[PDB]
Amino acid sequence: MNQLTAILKQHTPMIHFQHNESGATLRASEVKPLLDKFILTKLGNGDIREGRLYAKKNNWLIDNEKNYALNYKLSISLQKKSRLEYLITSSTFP
RNA sequence: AUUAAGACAUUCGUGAGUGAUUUAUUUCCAUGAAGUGGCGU
Repeated sequence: MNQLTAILKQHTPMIHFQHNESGATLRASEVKPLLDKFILTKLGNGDIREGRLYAKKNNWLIDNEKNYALNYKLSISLQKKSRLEYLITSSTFP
């Protein structure tokens, strides 16, 4: 298969700077680089360089010389648009 | 006065007719709006 369509659960609230949109959800700008780093670390059995050579051999890298990025497309969309919005501070107030 | 004399290689005639500088090509690739709390044991 060429597509992975995962449904994920929220356990603790996310602090979001672009909250003014009702479609605000997980930003793949954080997920994709960290997921690439994690995937390559697992590929090399704990070593990032070995995983990079692994992805280099299997042609999974966008670039084989410069960066850590893997070739796939990440999309995160809200199914139901209802949001529970929290105020987060350091002290307790009435 | 002599196998001599006389006679513009000249007249007319469009370098013209037909014809896309067009076809193909992602302004894209990488990238965390994030980090930290401090003060009177």
